[PDB]
Amino acid sequence: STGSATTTPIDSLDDAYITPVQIGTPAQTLNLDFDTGSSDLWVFSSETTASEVDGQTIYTPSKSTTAKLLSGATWSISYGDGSSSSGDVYTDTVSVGGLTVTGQAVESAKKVSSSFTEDSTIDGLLGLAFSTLNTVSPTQQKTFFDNAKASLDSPVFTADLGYHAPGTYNFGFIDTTAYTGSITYTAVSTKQGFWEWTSTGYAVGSGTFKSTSIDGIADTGTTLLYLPATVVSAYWAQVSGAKSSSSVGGYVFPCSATLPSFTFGVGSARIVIPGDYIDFGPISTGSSSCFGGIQSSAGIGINIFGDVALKAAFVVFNGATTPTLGFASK
Repeated sequence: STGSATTTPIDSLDDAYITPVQIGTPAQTLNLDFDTGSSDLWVFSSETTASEVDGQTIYTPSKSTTAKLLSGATWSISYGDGSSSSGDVYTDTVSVGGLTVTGQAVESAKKVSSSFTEDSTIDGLLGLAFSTLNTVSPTQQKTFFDNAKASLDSPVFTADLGYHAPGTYNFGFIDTTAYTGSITYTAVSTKQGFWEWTSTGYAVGSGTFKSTSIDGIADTGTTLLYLPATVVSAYWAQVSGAKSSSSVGGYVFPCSATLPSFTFGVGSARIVIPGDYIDFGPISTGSSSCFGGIQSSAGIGINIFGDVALKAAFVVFNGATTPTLGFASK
């Protein structure tokens, strides 16, 4: 089997991407944030505290003939940005782009933090990291991908995120029309539960490539590119007037700037992030200070190849017995 679903930016900055997902019988379609940095599929629901719901579409398990309470199971998750959610668990039929999993754990939110409430466009998350990170207790649950894997034509999924445009998540096949040149594959460590890999270095604009190992995660659920302070300083030093602002929470730059590109290495291959991808616009409405899309990972504890980086590539998440990651230009 295979699946193919379009993923769409939630706003004009590509702050996140939403993908329609069918849950239950008859189908209830919710727009979920596919997150290769976490491993819980959770939804706004009929159980979510009413004051914490503001415009989201909810899953109502009582209206699904295939929903079953997973008795005694609870979940609770905290994300890198400080947001969180928690609740109880149902199993139900879940379909993505024509690919169906029966018995998928659907984690129903009883509580969500303010950032989730405030984002009316995101109805929940669909985790695509390794199932060892799943938070369901006392019986840990599998991700949608882990459940689907044995049925897939090939044990892979691909992320093809757009810059200010829709893109695609495919399950079970590699669309050879969706990228240019060849795919370069690189080793993955699953030790921390992430799609963790080592970039071979970077360049700023038309500058020389610096060969240096950068361990990080491929994370579709993180907006920006978070890299070591040395790398990030080298980048922003090439932008007149750019500075790190503790009051704003990272690097800002004059909105009048033309940003240089940023290149990262994948083995001997190179992925180029155009300068425009690194512009996250005014820090507040009408400001002439703009927020940068490359930020320091210092104090996160891990480097994160988030959407800024991934959307410059066609990315293969290879879930074979020895997992790997592939990157191609597009």
